Amino acid sequence: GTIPKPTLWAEPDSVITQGSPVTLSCQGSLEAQEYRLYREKKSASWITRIRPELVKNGQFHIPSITWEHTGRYGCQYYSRARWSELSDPLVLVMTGAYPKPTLSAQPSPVVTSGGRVTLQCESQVAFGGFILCKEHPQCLNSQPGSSRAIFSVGPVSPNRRWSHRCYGYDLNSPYVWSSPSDLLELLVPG
Ligand SMILES: [Cl-]
Repeated sequence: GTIPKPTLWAEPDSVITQGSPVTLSCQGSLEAQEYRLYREKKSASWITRIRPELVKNGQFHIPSITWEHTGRYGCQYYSRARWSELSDPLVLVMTGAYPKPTLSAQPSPVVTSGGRVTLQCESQVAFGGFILCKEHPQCLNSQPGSSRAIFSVGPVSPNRRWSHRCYGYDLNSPYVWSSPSDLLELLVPG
């Protein structure tokens, strides 16, 4: 016999500026007796149980997010004399840990019809990698380390907003990102 899989949710979001609060809540059944929350920094590595003293009836409130908190979380609860399966994973990212890079389009944010545009994400300090996000933002990463990364984007549709930001990060902390670049809006004429 099984008990329902729990849900793990983050409030206010899964992506949090350094030093800002976030609450991770494991939702078990209403009869849940005990909870275990876990964090993984990378795949097929250690699994850390969040210390029980940090968690109150399944709620891990983080008043001020730090490097240590980032990573992939999962949880389980105990009911009817068994531990549940693990929740679906939740990824917690901290932004704002480095100065923001600059994101620019070449030759310009106006894309040729049917074509693509060259984007440059540039930083004053070298990063292990860069991230391009299109605004639930969808993000891709590229190697530069070095101080800039080049991204191709397109084709761009005439009827849709096409808004991008970029971040830098280091390879040994892939869930800790810079402050985001300013927004870049691409468009095609018409
Ligand atoms: Cl912790």
